[PDB]
Amino acid sequence: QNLKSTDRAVQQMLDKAKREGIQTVWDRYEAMKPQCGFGETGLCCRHCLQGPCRINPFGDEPKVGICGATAEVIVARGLDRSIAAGAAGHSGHAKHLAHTLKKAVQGKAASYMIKDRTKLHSIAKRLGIPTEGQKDEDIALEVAKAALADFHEKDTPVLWVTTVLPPSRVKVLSAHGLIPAGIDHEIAEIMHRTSMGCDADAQNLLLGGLRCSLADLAGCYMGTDLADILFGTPAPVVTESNLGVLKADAVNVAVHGHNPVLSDIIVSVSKEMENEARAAGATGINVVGICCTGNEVLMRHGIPACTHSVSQEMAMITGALDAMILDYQCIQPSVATIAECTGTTVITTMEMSKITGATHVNFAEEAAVENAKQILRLAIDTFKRRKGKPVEIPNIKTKVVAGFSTEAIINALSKLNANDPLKPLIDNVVNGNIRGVCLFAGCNNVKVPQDQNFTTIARKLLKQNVLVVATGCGAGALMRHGFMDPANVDELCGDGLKAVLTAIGEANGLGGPLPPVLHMGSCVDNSRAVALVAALANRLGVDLDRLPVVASAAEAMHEKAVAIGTWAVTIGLPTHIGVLPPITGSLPVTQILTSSVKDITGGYFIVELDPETAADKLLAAINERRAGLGLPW
Amino acid sequence: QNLKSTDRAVQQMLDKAKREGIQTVWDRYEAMKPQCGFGETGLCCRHCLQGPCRINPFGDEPKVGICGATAEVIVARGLDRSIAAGAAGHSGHAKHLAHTLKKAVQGKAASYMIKDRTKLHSIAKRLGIPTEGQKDEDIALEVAKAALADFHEKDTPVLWVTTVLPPSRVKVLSAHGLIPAGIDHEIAEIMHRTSMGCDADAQNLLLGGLRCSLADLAGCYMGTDLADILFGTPAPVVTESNLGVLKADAVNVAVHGHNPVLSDIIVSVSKEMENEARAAGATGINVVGICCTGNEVLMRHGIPACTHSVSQEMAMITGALDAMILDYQCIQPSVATIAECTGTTVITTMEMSKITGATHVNFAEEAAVENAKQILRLAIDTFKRRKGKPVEIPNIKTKVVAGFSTEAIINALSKLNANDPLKPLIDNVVNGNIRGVCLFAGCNNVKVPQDQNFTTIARKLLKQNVLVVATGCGAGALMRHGFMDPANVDELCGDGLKAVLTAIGEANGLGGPLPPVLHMGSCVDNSRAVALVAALANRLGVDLDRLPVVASAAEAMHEKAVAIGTWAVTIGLPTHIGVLPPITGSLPVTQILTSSVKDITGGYFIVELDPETAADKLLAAINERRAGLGLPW
Ligand code: SF4
Ligand code: SF4
Ligand code: FES
Ligand code: FES
Ligand SMILES: [Fe+2]
Ligand SMILES: [Fe+2]
Ligand SMILES: [Fe+3]
Ligand SMILES: [Fe+3]
Ligand SMILES: [Fe+3]
Ligand SMILES: [Fe+3]
Ligand SMILES: [Fe+3]
Ligand SMILES: [Fe+3]
Ligand SMILES: [Fe+3]
Ligand SMILES: [Fe+3]
Ligand SMILES: [Fe+3]
Ligand SMILES: [Fe+3]
Ligand SMILES: [S]
Ligand SMILES: [S]
Ligand SMILES: [S]
Ligand SMILES: [S]
Repeated sequence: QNLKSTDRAVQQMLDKAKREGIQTVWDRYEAMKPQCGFGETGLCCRHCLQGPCRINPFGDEPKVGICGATAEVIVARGLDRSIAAGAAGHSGHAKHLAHTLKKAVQGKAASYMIKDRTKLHSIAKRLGIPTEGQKDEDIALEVAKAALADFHEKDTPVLWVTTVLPPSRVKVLSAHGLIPAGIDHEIAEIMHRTSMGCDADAQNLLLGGLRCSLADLAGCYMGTDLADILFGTPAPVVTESNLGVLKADAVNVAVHGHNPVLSDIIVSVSKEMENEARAAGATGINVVGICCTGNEVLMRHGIPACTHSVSQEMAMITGALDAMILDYQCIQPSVATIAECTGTTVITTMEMSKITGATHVNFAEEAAVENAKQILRLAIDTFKRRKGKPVEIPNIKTKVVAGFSTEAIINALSKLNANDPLKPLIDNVVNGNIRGVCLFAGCNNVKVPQDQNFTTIARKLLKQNVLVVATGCGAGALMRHGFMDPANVDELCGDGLKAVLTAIGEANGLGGPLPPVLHMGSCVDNSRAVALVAALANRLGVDLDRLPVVASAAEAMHEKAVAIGTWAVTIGLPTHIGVLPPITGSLPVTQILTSSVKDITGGYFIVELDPETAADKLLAAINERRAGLGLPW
Repeated sequence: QNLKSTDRAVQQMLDKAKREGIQTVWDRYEAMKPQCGFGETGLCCRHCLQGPCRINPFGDEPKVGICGATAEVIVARGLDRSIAAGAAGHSGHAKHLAHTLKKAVQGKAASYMIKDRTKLHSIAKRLGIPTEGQKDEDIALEVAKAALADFHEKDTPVLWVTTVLPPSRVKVLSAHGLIPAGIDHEIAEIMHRTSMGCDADAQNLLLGGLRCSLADLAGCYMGTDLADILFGTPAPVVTESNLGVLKADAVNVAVHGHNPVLSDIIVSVSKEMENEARAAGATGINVVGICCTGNEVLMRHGIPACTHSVSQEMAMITGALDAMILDYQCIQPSVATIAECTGTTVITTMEMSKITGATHVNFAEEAAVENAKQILRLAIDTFKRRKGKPVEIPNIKTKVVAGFSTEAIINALSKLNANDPLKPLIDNVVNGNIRGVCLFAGCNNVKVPQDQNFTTIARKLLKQNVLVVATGCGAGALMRHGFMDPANVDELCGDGLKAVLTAIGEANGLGGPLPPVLHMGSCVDNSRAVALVAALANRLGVDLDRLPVVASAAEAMHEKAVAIGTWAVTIGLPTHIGVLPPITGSLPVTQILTSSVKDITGGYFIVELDPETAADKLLAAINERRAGLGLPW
């Protein structure tokens, strides 16, 4: 089982699933091998009913699509559609939060409110919305209106791009025509240009993809901004992760998906129903997180994280998961059938994301509290049905310090330099105590033993004094393996990094260091890393493609991760991807994305499936940036 | 060669291509066989980097996707993405016309203007825009603003749906949640819900697809409305079709693609440059049409149609095509390489639709006349380069009467009943002289001998007194085979239909009948058929699912054709498709789309690859509607 997952709690549940005859994601993968090499390499097109068209990577015919589409065109069109799909998910999440904020301040959804007034005002100022002499509800209405306006063409480009990157970066992107005109506008233009008989030049197609990736970045940044207004900006918090956070004697409720609009309410309502849970024979309601919705409530409320991504079915296999409350994205639909075997009540809540066989509850912000109570009462009923049934919860969990929003990181740094908070970080980059910064992002992927790339690369970088930040299921992997526990700083961290983590932590009262890796939140919260990196660029007076900052989607899976990796490149970062994207069937496309894009945006992909080698390549990229700034390395 | 195309001019060019060693679409198809059966049946998914996933139609594993996605989910998600891609193309075309109209009336593009003031005012009235006491330029600015607003969420749904279908039809659709909220909004929501780990219920997915198909209908209707304002509403016109419309002694310029924003200008400017062409040794500039842009200028100006769809390369093979001027959609990118062998200058004009190896001219409405002259001078230079080179233009052409906009059809009917123009048509439906109405739409497809399904089905329906209307490359096929020549009425038409076509034609001064088939224009102009059918529904006081009206995408290819067929079903029509869409891998999906959707919208797909059988099934559908109205059949 260690060939499937490096997480020992997951291995234990894989053994239980095996002896119980419950098919898992790893079994479904095995049943799919050998997978189609045309699709793997990107050399398949189904964009019209003359297809499917495939192209042999090497050899004889077929060499070209039926309509004349070359391998370069087919590869670029497929990649573009994946970027647009990722943009559609992150920006759909953001759009749903914009409507929630609007309803809240119009008096239509009293369960929601402006919780972070400071963030509201700072966002308004960044957008150019006047605040002097205005009521908060009116400022927030204007912010929500501006958020919705960025989805379509108007007299300004997408402000959640142009107002969040330094002017010099916007200028570079504008010169290449890469600034998006509207989020949904770009998604639709991708779908058009990639349809049959339209765009058929690889460079033109890929420039379109870069622009659509910035629409994804805008959706990410808008989602973080709106969730922080509504639910609070994260600050440091201590909690736990892995399956051992489930409790046999409690009602265990997983919140799973991405948009916390309802699960933030689940968290507060669950505390009100504790006596109702006790009357049912439980100790209380134990809300736990899966995937990004779990990250959201972990960052804001310290809700413990049960599991992530590829191993999500294993929470059910314990027998103790009474409910799994779903919104959208990254939910294996297998959960609906597995629930028949495990007793879990799987509940969907969003109209556009249903699963055959799950119970649907039509969540509405206007009825959020009542919807939550209905859902939690189903979970309570399920707990009662398992009275006397043995469960197998692996007694495996790690300590997690998280909550490192960009505001929290700046505030922590300010304890070392109150009026120039970024300077202590830059000082330590310059003197070599911090070699550079690496953001781990993205998913797990069944093709890679779970977490093996994240942990292998992270260990090498930390020993070489890299400041490591993480989001989404990259944060999930690292938290489950102890990388967010300050007690592991001595084992994991180079001496220089250890010294910095210790100085900051002690200056913040912790009596110990910051953790080895800083959790910056959910996948939309990759935008927080952008805010941090853009703030460093501004403080130094250089563009992002001169900073010693890299990204790694070390185990990527979702179309969203493709979009994120693409915008990381577009804003100027060397960006590693540790699974093969469907590009290798076209050398010209691969060369653009890994080499000639450097001349456009200064960023570039690093495709490397071997994690030791990937770590070496990421260090080389960091060190090349250091040398370009005249620094030792 | 008759196994490839039933068009004799195409067969002649296929022989020339063969002996010259020029690879064609049919050769590329042969080189692709056998095609992948997983893709053919819809049982392939590449929506995440754990894929590709495939499912065996029958037999053993794989039976399910790696994430747990069933065959029903995979099939429905793929189909939804095709609908969204089609919507993105038609609505991108409409959006581009909306911006053109806005620029025209703001004084920013003097080559464009309000040409159809009556249509402008009628559209404004239908949208609720006041006209009394307003300048035309202000009414048109409001119409353009309303068009752009339908792309995003606002306080009203998509008006180019809700204002163009009868209230009873809107009510049915609203009750099922099918009215789109915004065109690009729905496209993006499709992309989100179909991404990994989101919507996973076939019925829910397909309802989303139906709603997105109505966003496509809105884009189609908006495109027709705006093109009619800008360029004139079609009226009956006489011209010719097929390769014989090329002239060796002229500069032959094909306009190819879909959006006539520039090619309508090409048409007028070409007439100004006739002396410049004569100074180069030509008789003049002979503008000819390919595909839908050709349909647009045929309908409005009688520009002869050279060829369509699958056979587009054959125009080049003549050796006499001096330029091919491209916008977007349905252009085989092979044209760029074939041009090296044939001498044709292939020119792209739209930023999001380039082809490696073609010359790009950056068309801007503000510079439309100058851009046109630059393009036409390249064509003139190319004509000069072929002085003394033999060409082979098949001496094959048909007479084409076209221009049957819905306004033109109503006006023609009004000569038989001035104040109740639809009544003569309804009278003849009731007495059986007109059995019903069939719209032929969509593309050719290399899998089907070119035009064989269109002509086989049309012949059977016409003998059975069906009024046949046609658009896009369905109109193209029928025009190239003589179905738009009134001289063929006696051979093709049943006695009842002949009597009606003759009465209308003679009442309109023609001294002869209307043609056997009425050309209603380009693919967006399928919206004109909707206008006609909705007007008949309103006049009869019934919904569209009670009318004896059917549609046939007899040789469909493009994602756009999937979207059109889906909205035809959604508005209530029995809708034949004569190529296999990628649905047969899921019986539950197939049953929804061909049977249980009847209970939702009253329409339904009829999948039938054999054209004789398809004609029988379409007649049965028409006759079932007749019986439901109490009529003999
Ligand atoms: S768009 Fe071209 S390559 Fe793709 S399926 Fe259609 S014919 Fe084949
Ligand atoms: S979304 Fe599911 S079915 Fe599709 S490729 Fe990914 S794992 Fe396979
Ligand atoms: S041929 Fe396998 S992905 Fe299309
Ligand atoms: S396996 Fe052939 S289309 Fe994917
Ligand atoms: Fe996520
Ligand atoms: Fe077309
Ligand atoms: Fe996840
Ligand atoms: Fe995910
Ligand atoms: Fe992910
Ligand atoms: Fe994730
Ligand atoms: Fe993610
Ligand atoms: Fe066409
Ligand atoms: Fe077409
Ligand atoms: Fe077509
Ligand atoms: Fe066509
Ligand atoms: Fe078409
Ligand atoms: S995700
Ligand atoms: S992701
Ligand atoms: S088309
Ligand atoms: S089409």
